[PDB]
Amino acid sequence: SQQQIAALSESLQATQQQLQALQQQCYELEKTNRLLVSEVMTLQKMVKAQ
Amino acid sequence: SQQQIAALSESLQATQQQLQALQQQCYELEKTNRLLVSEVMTLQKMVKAQ
Amino acid sequence: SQQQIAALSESLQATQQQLQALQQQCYELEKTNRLLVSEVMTLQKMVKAQ
Amino acid sequence: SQQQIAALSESLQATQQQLQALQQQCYELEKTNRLLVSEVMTLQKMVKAQ
Repeated sequence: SQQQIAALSESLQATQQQLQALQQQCYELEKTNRLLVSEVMTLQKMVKAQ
Repeated sequence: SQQQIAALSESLQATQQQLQALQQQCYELEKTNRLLVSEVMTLQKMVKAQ
Repeated sequence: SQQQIAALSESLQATQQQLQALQQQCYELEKTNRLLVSEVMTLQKMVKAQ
Repeated sequence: SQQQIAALSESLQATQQQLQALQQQCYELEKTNRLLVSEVMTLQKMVKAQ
């Protein structure tokens, strides 16, 4: 049983650690993208105002 | 069987690799969009001077 | 034990939920950025008319 | 053994199906983002040219 179930458990833990790093990276993308949207929409208002 | 457990563990390693590729995609998109924010800030400056 | 295997299976269900949340984040970002393309095309039209 | 190993296998298959849908969704984001970058950089050239 436990040879393979312990290595499988370890594999799942590693997968979960990778998932957390993916979550964190894509969160940074979302945060940057918010800024991009704001600055593009400001640029739109600026061009409209002239 | 132990063979079945081993197959599952190996399965999870490929999953980890695919998570890593997604993490790299979020990384690249974040850097691209952060640079684009800078371009848009330069665009705002250009428009204001005109 | 069977308990150990069950714990791993339940573990994978939470993983699926976290993958779904990432999928939703990519979905939202794609829609936002596709709309932003449209805004930028309108910006190009504004600038060309000026 | 196989009660729990079969449900764990099924759980992993479901997780993999979700991973594929995540990959596909984030690919669409990347494709849209390419267009956004191009159109912002065109807008930059247009503003520079006037």
